[PDB]
Amino acid sequence: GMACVGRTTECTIVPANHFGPIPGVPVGTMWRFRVQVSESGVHRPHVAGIHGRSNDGAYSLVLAGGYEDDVDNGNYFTYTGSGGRDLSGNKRTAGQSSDQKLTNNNRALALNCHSPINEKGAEAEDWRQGKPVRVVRNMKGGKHSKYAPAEGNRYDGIYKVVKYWPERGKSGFLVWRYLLRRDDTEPEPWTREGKDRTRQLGLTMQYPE
DNA sequence: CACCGGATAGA
DNA sequence: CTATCCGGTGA
Repeated sequence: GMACVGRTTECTIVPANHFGPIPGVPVGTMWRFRVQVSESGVHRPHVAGIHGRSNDGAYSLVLAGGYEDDVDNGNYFTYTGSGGRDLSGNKRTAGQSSDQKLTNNNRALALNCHSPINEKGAEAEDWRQGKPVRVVRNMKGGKHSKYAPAEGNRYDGIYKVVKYWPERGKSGFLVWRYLLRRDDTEPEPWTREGKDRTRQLGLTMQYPE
């Protein structure tokens, strides 16, 4: 029975709208379930792929399979916006049935790219100067990405939005697409250096209390 | 494999 | 107060 559980605690360490790493939660951290990832402060939303405010930016996101148009390339990846979906019947997921829009989190994520928001898409010159995004990789990502962890969720660090643009997805409907490049001072956790570090810090899968 | 709570933002 | 939702089940 994790399908309906809520949080026990919460991150206060830093606020809901903190951009960047949660201090002393290092790259390689593991959580069995999404609720634990919320409690860490690394990705507050329970279910949603993106955490963001549409007038400020996106703080984090999760690569979980979920969306056929995501492409995961490790040190970079193309992420899909949310929405364009009929969730009637109190559903949480479905295949695309309408065009996505530059609103809400899709818009939030756009704001992270170092370039004025633009309805047709934009790219950053100094991408590194755009706002940071904490990236979490989940195991359901592994049907198609070889970077996804075997089990649960993993903090892989800060990436940044190099570019964003709209185009039709596999479904035929418009999707918002986001190129993210890693900008983190610490090794990727699927790397030997990262695996040593994970071990060297005693990181282990965090299961529910 | 139909559909539940809960966490958040935005109105 | 209401809409959204890359989860996670019991079966």
